[PDB]
Amino acid sequence: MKKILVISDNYQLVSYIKNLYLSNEEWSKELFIDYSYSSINRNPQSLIELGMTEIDIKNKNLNELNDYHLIISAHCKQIFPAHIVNNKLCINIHPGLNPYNRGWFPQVFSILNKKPIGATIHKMDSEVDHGEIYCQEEVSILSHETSIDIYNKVIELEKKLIKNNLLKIINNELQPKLPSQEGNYNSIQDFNKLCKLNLEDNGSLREHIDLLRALTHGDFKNAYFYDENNTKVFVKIELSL
Amino acid sequence: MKKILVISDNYQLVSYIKNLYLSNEEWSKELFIDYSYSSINRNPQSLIELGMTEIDIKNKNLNELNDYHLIISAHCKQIFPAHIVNNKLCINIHPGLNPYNRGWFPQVFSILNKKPIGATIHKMDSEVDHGEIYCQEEVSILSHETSIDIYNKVIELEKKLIKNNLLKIINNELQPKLPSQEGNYNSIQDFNKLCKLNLEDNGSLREHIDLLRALTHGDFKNAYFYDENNTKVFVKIELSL
Ligand SMILES: Cc1cn([C@H]2C[C@H](O)[C@@H](COP(=O)(O)OP(=O)(O)O[C@H]3O[C@H](C)[C@@H](N)[C@H](O)[C@H]3O)O2)c(=O)[nH]c1=O
Ligand SMILES: Cc1cn([C@H]2C[C@H](O)[C@@H](COP(=O)(O)OP(=O)(O)O[C@H]3O[C@H](C)[C@@H](N)[C@H](O)[C@H]3O)O2)c(=O)[nH]c1=O
Ligand SMILES: Nc1nc2c(c(=O)[nH]1)N[C@H](CNc1ccc(C(=O)N[C@@H](CCC(=O)O)C(=O)O)cc1)CN2
Ligand SMILES: Nc1nc2c(c(=O)[nH]1)N[C@H](CNc1ccc(C(=O)N[C@@H](CCC(=O)O)C(=O)O)cc1)CN2
Ligand SMILES: [Cl-]
Repeated sequence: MKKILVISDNYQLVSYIKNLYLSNEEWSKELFIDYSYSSINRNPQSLIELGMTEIDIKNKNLNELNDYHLIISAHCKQIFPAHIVNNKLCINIHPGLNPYNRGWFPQVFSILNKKPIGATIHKMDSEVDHGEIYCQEEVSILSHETSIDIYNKVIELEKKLIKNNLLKIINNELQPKLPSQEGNYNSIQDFNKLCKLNLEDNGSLREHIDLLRALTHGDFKNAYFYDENNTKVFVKIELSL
Repeated sequence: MKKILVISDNYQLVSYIKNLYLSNEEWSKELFIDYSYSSINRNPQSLIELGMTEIDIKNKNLNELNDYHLIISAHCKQIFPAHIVNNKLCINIHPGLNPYNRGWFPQVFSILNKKPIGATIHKMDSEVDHGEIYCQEEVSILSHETSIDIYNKVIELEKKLIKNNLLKIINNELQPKLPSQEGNYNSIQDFNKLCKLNLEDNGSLREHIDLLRALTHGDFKNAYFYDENNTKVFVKIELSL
């Protein structure tokens, strides 16, 4: 048997992994799996409801990780320090098509800059969303779709990748390969610049609809303007066939 | 006593007028009120439920209307023929500030063109939304508001104008005044042109957000574009404090 550590702050992916273990005898006869959410998760209830434990991977002593054959990050909210990724096999499930729009909310950037979007399972190195790729697949962006629409496709794709590839990766059956290039990276500040709308901006209606749809994601409060009295107004769009 | 005919295709206004009658001794003691919806109303069920009768005022024979002291239009879907307005006292309750943005959906156009918006009770002549004005009041348009937001304010003000003035008009206690200018009439085709978005249109973000809020009104399917594959996509905006 092997011990496996999954660090996730996404209910859907951890639930999915849990369900694969309970329904697949190869998993349950071979693997022990601990699951933890990150200490910086501000709302972890739904994860605590599944019996997960908190972990702070930035302060976790290397020593306490010796048993683990490997570590999986499924939408972990923390950057793994260099010392962790360089001394333990760490594998990340990322909601973007590396190396395009690495970093924050890839589908928001892809709606705007037209680079590929998708899902990627990859080895972690000390950089973000950077290490060698085990599998990935693209998804499309249609004219009517917002962030949340594409994000939902990506999650479904991540589930597919996990189902078809995760056990092979754990069993050293799958061999990864360098990304074709360095790619591009988008930060939280970049997302924040986009959210601060400029009512004076000159552009096509197309460009403005695309900005609003990239920034439309459920109840998240993203895009805003200030009006002539300095009242803050958030803005989202709805597109329907 | 006086016989009054009310032609309305608007559940709220007709219901309000019926409520004032039921609640105000000055009304029940002085008035008999007949109520009809237009023969062209495609979904009159809610009005039929009030026991209202169908009328086609474009075909109605004038001799059949002799008993009426006056006729009130309250969001009537038909243009009254010259013969009717020139031989019966006809009064319209209009959800715009005449003479600005007369005709269709005044508040849509005011969001776009910044002309005043409001409600008006006026005498009907053979032109639309054009006769002498008994009373009217402006409402304002706030940065976060859509068509439906402003429309709701108009309807409320329509109630206040009725409550305060409609009996005075009926009893010849309030004399109307010419509109300040000829003004501008928007047609249905004008509305439909605005709905056909041009994705290549160049404008400020302001401009584009204003066009989309002018066209956002609950579940009506108004603004659309065609994508690359000629799929029709409807667009609404949400603005929120
Ligand atoms: C927080 C936030 C999120 N979103 C949208 C865009 C995101 O793609 C989507 C999901 O975000 P989420 O953070 O709630 O859920 P996850 O996609 O599970 O994100 C998690 O793993 C990611 C790979 C890390 N970068 C995140 O920090 C971490 O929270 O929601 C917004 O549109 N605005 C926001 O403020
Ligand atoms: C039909 C339609 C309406 N709307 C919005 C804008 C309108 O101000 C609002 C309500 O219009 P309505 O037709 O449902 O309801 P009312 O405001 O009662 O309008 C009625 O009296 C008016 C004086 C006439 N011009 C209309 O034909 C007649 O239906 O809803 C749209 O945004 N799109 C639409 O296609
Ligand atoms: N090692 C390493 N750690 C990783 C990944 C990796 O492939 N390599 N992949 C996943 C990436 N998830 C993220 C990426 C960035 C942040 C993040 O929170 N960035 C902060 C600050 C971090 C910093 O720069 O120090 C910011 O943008 O301000 C959080 C989770 C999880 N951790
Ligand atoms: N007499 C006359 N009739 C009226 C009003 C008026 O103050 N004067 N006031 C109300 C106006 N209601 C309308 C206005 C326009 C239409 C309409 O159907 N317009 C068409 C036709 C336009 C036209 O022929 O002028 C269009 O936009 O293309 C229907 C109900 C009720 N009827
Ligand atoms: Cl004039």
